[PDB]
Amino acid sequence: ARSEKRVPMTRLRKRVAERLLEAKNSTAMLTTFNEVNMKPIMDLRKQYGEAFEKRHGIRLGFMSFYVKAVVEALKRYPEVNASIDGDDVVYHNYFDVSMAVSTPRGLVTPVLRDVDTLGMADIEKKIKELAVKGRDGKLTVEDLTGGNFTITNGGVFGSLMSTPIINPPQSAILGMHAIKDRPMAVNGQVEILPMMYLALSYDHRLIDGRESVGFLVTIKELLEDPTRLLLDV
Amino acid sequence: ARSEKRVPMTRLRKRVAERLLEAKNSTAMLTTFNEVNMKPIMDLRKQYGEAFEKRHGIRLGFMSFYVKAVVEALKRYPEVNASIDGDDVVYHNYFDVSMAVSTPRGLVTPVLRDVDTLGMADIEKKIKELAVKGRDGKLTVEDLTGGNFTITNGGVFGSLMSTPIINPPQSAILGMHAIKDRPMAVNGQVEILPMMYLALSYDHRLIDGRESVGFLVTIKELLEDPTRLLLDV
Amino acid sequence: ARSEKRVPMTRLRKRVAERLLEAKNSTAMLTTFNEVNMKPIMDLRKQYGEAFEKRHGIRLGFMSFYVKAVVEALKRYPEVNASIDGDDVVYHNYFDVSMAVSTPRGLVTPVLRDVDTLGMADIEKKIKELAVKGRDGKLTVEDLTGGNFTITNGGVFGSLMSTPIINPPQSAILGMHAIKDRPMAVNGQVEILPMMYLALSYDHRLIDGRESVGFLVTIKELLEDPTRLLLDV
Amino acid sequence: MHAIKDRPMAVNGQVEILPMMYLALSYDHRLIDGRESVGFLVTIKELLEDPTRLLLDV
Ligand code: NA
Ligand code: NA
Ligand code: NA
Repeated sequence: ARSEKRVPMTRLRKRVAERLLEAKNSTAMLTTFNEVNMKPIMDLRKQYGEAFEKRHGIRLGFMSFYVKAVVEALKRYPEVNASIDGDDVVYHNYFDVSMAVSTPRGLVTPVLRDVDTLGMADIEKKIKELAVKGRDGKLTVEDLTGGNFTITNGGVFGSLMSTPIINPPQSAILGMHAIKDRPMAVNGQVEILPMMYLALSYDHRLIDGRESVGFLVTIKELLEDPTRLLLDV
Repeated sequence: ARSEKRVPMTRLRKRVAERLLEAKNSTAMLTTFNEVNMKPIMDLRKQYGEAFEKRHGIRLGFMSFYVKAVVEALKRYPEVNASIDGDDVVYHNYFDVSMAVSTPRGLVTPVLRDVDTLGMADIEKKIKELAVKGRDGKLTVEDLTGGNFTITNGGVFGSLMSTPIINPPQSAILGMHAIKDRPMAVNGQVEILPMMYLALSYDHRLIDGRESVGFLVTIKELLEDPTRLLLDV
Repeated sequence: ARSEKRVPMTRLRKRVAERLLEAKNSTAMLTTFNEVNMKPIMDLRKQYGEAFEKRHGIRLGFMSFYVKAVVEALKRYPEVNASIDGDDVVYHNYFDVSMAVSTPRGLVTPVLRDVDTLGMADIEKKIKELAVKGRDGKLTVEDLTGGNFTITNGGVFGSLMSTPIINPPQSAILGMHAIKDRPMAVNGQVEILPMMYLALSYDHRLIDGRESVGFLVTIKELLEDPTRLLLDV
Repeated sequence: MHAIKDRPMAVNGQVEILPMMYLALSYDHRLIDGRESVGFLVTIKELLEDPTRLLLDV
């Protein structure tokens, strides 16, 4: 023991903290995990990265693949793309995806609207536009309100695996993690692959085991072979 | 935005959702993990599978090994085979084990009664009889009521690892997962084994760290060498 | 089913159970994971173990390394070394570290005071002195009250990974686990190392993703090369 | 302290090259005897060959 410096909570971190609590206490939040081999997507960026930027005037990142994979998973599992509004269950026939962006002063989740209708290049541009506004802090309340599902990337900080927190009134959240070289079994041979752990936190009131697991398996399948988005399999 | 189809929840899904919430909020649910090498059990099924079905008229699955291992663990750790009834702690001197079966309409959990008194062949017969009733939907209220402990298998859906949800008034739940070929250290050499992650979610009000961890270690020990059930070690 | 043996809870375990609930329901508890190579620390114990005990009259364990690493991480991330008092955030300018000790009568968490001021030998002596008092049950109310952060070691019981529970009014808890030989990627070659999973459960009201992840990465960095504690890098 | 020079050294019965420096301690033999002077300089050698010994204090 020694001394104590009390610092009061600002209007924001007071209501952010009240809302994370009311989220945790109002939902039956559970987390299902999976792993994904990133070499396929890393190879696409290594091969077509130059040609992609020349054609579209924006660099090909990972986030466009994650969004494209989440939208297809939201189509196959419409129970995950829903809210609970008191006594009603609201199924959304559109794909608005909340996406956590870093600002030095707090962390915000702006919304990408009608992502089902955007190309890979268009997605990466809308993320840069929202990410510039976040870093500068010029983000509208139009930009922050709504969203059916959140993607968070704690991998920028080197986290192996974690339990992400649901952003109500949303039902689920997908947590991206660090890409780490790990020995894997490949056709009965021990081969090193760049592996990432995926976490899906989901509300067990609305989403049962089969849907939560199957949703996250869908995302794993479409990240390990982006070509499956075209075939739809 | 586009359109949304809201459909109100009946007395059922309204109060099932309120009861999953009051369960989650009224217990101190935590999850401890472990891994198990399935090659020993996979080898027993490959070797004695034909001879077992001929003799008993029922196929040798994994679930008989899991039940046999859970019952022995419930005997060694009686704190896990208990409920909390308000101000009382109810220790059960019998082994009724809830067991999740896959049904087209969600997932249902019939109860196996006095499993301590059943042979491997008897267990596999009672599970097939309850699994047929689940798939057909001919499951009695006698069949669903009660149970001291739940075994859930999200591995049927290809989940790597997850936090299963306790089914009150029960204290704990064991989550089985996908069996995945993974490189393992065996006598200082890298050998590929079929590995499964085990998850035990437990009520920290009744079950402390030592009991929860030790219970799940017991199940790992008895699945990696089923011959330990006979020796009792 | 057969019979059931009902045992009442005294105010003993009645108010512990009520307080685990008010802890869980008053905090937004999340858990971030990481892994650490213990070979460096295991090699130091194998090399200097004899010479250390001769010089200080106390055996060199792992817990001195974990405490030394936690204190340095608490300095780099002061938001983790804090409590929430209603509308205030209380920053502590001292390092009192709660440390879970296993006793036949439940589990107790005595406090190590001003650990920032203790050498490796002093730490190991204070842990043995508090561990003897726990096993004997001669532990003071001075010894149990307070603490800014908890370290728990469920690895003594062979747990692979788990979600530790926050010890209010503290913000976070670090969970140590079993050391298991696992194949690891080292300069693109598969080498077997003695690996342990780390779990940090944290209150998301006060601790955001960047701090929680970065705190646990700091502990991993200082356990994989204890010589970084001296250099402070 | 002196120059660091690559020199062949005996290491677990194998000749391996290490970057070696000679240490000199000049001491007043009125106040410091052989055992203390030698033991002082051995301590410095031990703590420079493994700086992690400063943390453990061994
Ligand atoms: Na794979
Ligand atoms: Na194993
Ligand atoms: Na490592």
